[PDB]
Amino acid sequence: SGFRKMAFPSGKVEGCMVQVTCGTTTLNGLWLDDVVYCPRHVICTSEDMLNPNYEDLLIRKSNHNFLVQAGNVQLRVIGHSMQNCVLKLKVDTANPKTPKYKFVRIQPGQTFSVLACYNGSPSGVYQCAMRPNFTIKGSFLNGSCGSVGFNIDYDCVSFCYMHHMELPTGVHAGTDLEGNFYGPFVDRQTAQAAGTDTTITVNVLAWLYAAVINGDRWFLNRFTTTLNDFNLVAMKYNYEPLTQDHVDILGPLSAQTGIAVLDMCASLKELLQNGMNGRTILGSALLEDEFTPFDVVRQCSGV
Amino acid sequence: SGFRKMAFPSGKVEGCMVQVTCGTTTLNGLWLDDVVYCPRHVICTSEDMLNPNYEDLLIRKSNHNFLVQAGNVQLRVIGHSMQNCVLKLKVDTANPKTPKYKFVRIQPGQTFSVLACYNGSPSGVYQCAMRPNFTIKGSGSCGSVGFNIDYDCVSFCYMHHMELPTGVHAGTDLEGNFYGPFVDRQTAQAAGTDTTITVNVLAWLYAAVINGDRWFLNRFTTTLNDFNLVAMKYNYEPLTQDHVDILGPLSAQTGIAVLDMCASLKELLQNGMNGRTILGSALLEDEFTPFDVVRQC
Ligand SMILES: O=c1c(O)c(-c2cc(O)c(O)c(O)c2)oc2cc(O)ccc12
Ligand SMILES: O=c1c(O)c(-c2cc(O)c(O)c(O)c2)oc2cc(O)ccc12
Repeated sequence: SGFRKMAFPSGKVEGCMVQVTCGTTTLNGLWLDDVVYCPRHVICTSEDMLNPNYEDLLIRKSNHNFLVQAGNVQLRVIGHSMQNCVLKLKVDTANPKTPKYKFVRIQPGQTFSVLACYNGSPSGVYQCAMRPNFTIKGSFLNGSCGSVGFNIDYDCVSFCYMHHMELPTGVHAGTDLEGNFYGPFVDRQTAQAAGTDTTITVNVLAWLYAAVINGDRWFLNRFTTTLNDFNLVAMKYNYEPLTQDHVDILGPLSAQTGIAVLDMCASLKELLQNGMNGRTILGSALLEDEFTPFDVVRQCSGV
Repeated sequence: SGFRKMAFPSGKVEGCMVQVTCGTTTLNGLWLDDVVYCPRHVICTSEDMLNPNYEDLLIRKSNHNFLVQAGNVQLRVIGHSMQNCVLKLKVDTANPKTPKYKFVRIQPGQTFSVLACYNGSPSGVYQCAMRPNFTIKGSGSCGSVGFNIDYDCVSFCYMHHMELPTGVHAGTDLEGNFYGPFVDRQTAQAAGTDTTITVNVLAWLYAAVINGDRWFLNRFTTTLNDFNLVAMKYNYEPLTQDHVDILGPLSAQTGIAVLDMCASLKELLQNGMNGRTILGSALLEDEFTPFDVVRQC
């Protein structure tokens, strides 16, 4: 009963967080097996930030120029390598707390948990979505770079996000764990445009299904709609187009509530065109798009 | 920057969660030192739920009637005791993962993180407030615990026992005392009229200012009493001087008098937000304490 925006249990990731210092810059790194991963801008000074040449900057660094601390333990750096926008520090000790893990790149609209850390130490954990424009609206103070986002299958941690920077708009941008940025962003201190953001339609629909599961049925109409009529409305209201793939993954929720996806779309259409008139759904006067269909099913019997 | 409803890192609590089975009822337990804590209704059968006599029910149980499994291993129960509404199952093995910990009873309006578990295993973690009526709007789960973390010490403040017929959740501290007027019986039970946690809304408005959302601010002022008259009308907790005092550090960092923020909240209550949002929400948010805002900002 009830419905919460829940994050993954963070213990498997807490045991991987280390502190990485180079020059005067300190940030968070991810220690898995015998490799520590961190944003490459750890090698930049305040005078490099405008247009750094990372290859030239890295060439002036040696293994002993990187201090990696795991709790009260210094790790010995026995090698360094740059892969896209992340730095990989080879250390002489494998992490005894290495969970089973994968590196994954996620699609826009997918969700993950973020373990916000500061100089190697966890501060908190929260659940968020990769925006359609490849940014995230997180909580990252100065010193948070290197904090990672993740999902957990059962005992396996799929790392999907590493935080690099806050854009001038206040939203956050980062890479997968191979150093490839989500979206058009580069790790330089220049103004950079994020694309026009949209609402994740399939997530709103999943969350309306969650509302029905919890008794909030007031928004349900028996009006119906075609997929393409709905998408015309979605475009007007800056919602992501709804595809058959989205309809397919909403299947299990359609079955449980006995509500055809297109009937739920017609009810969402009414919400988009008429508003909520001061009523709420699952305690919100706004339409929530940070629950995937999987998240909703998962909360209804998880672990 | 940015502002999220963040939960505490849950690792120190994950290592304390075990599975407790008695009869045919299985639920979550908390394993600290050589004691496993769990709701006492684990000893009830489906025929006892309506009006159990827990002393009589426990008297018919022995140590071998409690199955405590920590991951892949059974723990040996070498004694049992009932303290108010929780069982303490003495075991022959101290939890090697016991964090530094305290048991704390919290006040209404204070916040904590919940590690929602099912039959001993974590499902997720979320941040919530103890409602003024002592219920919790949260999400096999009985025995999951709520907690705060100071630095390396876990203050356990909550254990989940039951869902009320309204769907809200109720539970105890770790000495087994219920928050609120509730009893661990399967009967209809009223929770009091809930109110909004005023001092938390004010803290969150400070967080909004810190993150750039200043649009609700005015130089219109108010007394503590003029404000509280408004607060009562909109089902808001009355604002005390203690509340004004703990909002001090936020007032000092932002340059906004507490009463100025109160007057700004007064206008929000009387006029609504008129379709505008604060920190991405169209409703006034009351699950951040002044401390929560300060530690996150
Ligand atoms: O937004 C940025 C940022 O937060 C940091 C950062 C993060 C940390 O955690 C640190 O410790 C630190 O020194 C710097 O570096 C950047 C470098 C760029 O080239 C562009 C943008 C950023
Ligand atoms: O709401 C209640 C509830 O959820 C459970 C419960 C929880 C679990 O996690 C279990 O595994 C389990 O068997 C039972 O027991 C109750 C017992 C009462 O006397 C009154 C209310 C509840």
